[PDB]
Amino acid sequence: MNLLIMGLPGAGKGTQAAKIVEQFHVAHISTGDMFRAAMANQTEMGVLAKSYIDKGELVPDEVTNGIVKERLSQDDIKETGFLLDGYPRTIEQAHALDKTLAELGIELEGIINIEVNPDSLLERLSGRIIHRVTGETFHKVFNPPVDYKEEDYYQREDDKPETVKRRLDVNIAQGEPIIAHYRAKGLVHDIEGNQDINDVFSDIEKVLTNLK
Ligand SMILES: Nc1ncnc2c1ncn2[C@@H]1O[C@H](COP(=O)(O)OP(=O)(O)OP(=O)(O)OP(=O)(O)OP(=O)(O)OC[C@H]2O[C@@H](n3cnc4c(N)ncnc43)[C@H](O)[C@@H]2O)[C@@H](O)[C@H]1O
Ligand SMILES: [Mg+2]
Repeated sequence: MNLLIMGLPGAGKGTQAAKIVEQFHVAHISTGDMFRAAMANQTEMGVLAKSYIDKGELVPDEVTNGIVKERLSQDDIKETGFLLDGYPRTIEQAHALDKTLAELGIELEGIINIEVNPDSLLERLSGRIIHRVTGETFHKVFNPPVDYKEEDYYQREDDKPETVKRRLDVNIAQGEPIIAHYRAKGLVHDIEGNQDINDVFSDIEKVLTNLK
């Protein structure tokens, strides 16, 4: 399956993506994860990305398109399919992506658009805690771990309230035209994101199994 998963910050993309990958073995391509990995290893692009990410701003299109194109061009993608997560994030990236996918013969087959009340997002990101090794995300209220030990968790630097508030403003402005772009193509599946995590997934699982 050639898939995009989309949604505002905190809408549950990563949470759902982890469940999707566990069942379908599509390649999870998360620009967020790619940036944070680079940042942790202090690579050149990581140092660049940090500058934008810590302020809740978009990393420039040029670098972003490049790292996604690089991953999409690998030899596994055509056979296994992929799940693009957090990209495209501007209409410019959408246009760039579409041309690349057509060239590689891996055109999108579906968009999973997770719709969530934006009034819920500040609390979702404020209460987020992340397991170190896996990067599995939890929520101190809505999705807490069974036995919390501090050595296994941390908080994302961009989950500070002021950064979250900036991230929401930036992505609310860019988001609508991208959804419209793919809705026009008949590829969008709107998901009720205002449910329990497992209910959101069961909805997504039904959509994905009904593809092809
Ligand atoms: N293409 C691009 N172009 C330019 N720049 C780019 C870029 N891509 C990335 N960047 C840069 O990198 C930065 C970060 O990108 P990125 O990592 O992609 O941030 P994001 O897009 O905002 O996504 P998030 O990880 O913040 O939210 P999520 O939907 O995955 O939430 P989660 O599932 O963990 O869940 C959130 C929390 O809510 C909880 N939760 C999940 N589901 C539910 C539920 N159903 N009910 C209650 N709580 C829930 C979770 O437990 C968790 O605590 C960007 O700000 C940008 O600077
Ligand atoms: Mg995520």
